[PDB]
Formats: sequence, structure tokens, C-alpha cells
Amino acid sequence: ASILIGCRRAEVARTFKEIQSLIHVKTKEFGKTLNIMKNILRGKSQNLTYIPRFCSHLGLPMQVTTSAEYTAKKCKEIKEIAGKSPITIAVVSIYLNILLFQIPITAAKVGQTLQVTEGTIKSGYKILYEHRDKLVDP
DNA sequence: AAAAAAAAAAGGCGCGTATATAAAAGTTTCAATGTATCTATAAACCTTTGATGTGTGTTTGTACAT
Repeated sequence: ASILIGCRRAEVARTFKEIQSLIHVKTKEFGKTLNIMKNILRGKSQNLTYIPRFCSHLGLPMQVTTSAEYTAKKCKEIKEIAGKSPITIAVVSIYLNILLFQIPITAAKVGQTLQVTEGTIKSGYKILYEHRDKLVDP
């Protein structure tokens, strides 16, 4: 966690699974340890980071990533709490925007590359195949 | 061409993700303690090898038949 602290506190945010890949922490000993730790400094006293690191993991040009910052922020800004650990609803912006482009990143390839449920995608994409109205920049 | 068995396939059961509440029982993990088991190691013997007083040995002088 002090890494996840040290990471996020250094303005680089990584998912719990990502560190879990580095160290298997039973995903639970992580959580309780984090809460105290954060409050350790508070007494001693940001999911945006995920959009680009994902695009590169798929090897995409900047525009597809460029757009998602607008889309995810705009999808976040109005409504759609949408997600229970917004890690997922980040990726759907790529999926939203990758389909706005025509580049083969077929859902199955997305999943294992980013180790995400496929179900959260399409249902997450439900709120997108309907919200396709206001993301028109050009 | 027809009969029988397993898979293709999904949605949901039902509690892992938190999650704090508290008691109730028990486990495992950690560390001090105890012990036979490696090892060197210097202190045991045995043998070796260089230095060593000296038993035997070359000159002096001898009672002693010859």
C-alpha cells in the first residue's frame, strides 16, 4: 500500500490488481492496511491516470486516447455513477471510442489484455449505445 | 434413417469484494529453548631428520717373561 500510496501520492495511479500482480496480498490484507495508512498521514498532516496507460497497453494512436479524456470526463460529469471501482467504466470509454474508430480490438482481446470482466463492458456499453448523443466534438 | 448421452450455454445461488458489531472456540505463527551433527583445530602420537657426546680407537709409555 505504501507503494500504492507512494504511487498515487506521486500522481501515478495504478489499480489494486496491478499491484496484486506484483505482490499477492489476498486483496483483503491490502484494504484494511490502506485505510489506516492514509489516515496515518492525515493525522501526520483520481482514476484519470488509467485512460492512457490502457491505450498503450493496446498499442493505439493518441486520438483514440485523446478522445476518452473528454468522453470519460463527460460521461462522469453529468450522471452515471456507473461502476463500483470505476476502473471498468474507464475502459468502456476506450471501447466507446474504439468503436467510434474502426480498429480491431474485439471485446475478447480487450478483456485478457486488461484483465477485465466482459460483462461490465456491454452493460456498461448499454449506457453508451444510448448516451451516444453529446460526445460529438467534431 | 433413427435412438441416447453430453456438451453448449445462462441465469442465478450465494456468498468472496468491503463491512463493523460483539461476544462465543481454535489455529498457526513466532520465538526462546534444547539437542545431535557438521566442522576446524590445536592438542594428542609417530615418524623423520639435523645436531651430538662419546665407545672405540692410533701414540705413548709399560712389567715381563722372553
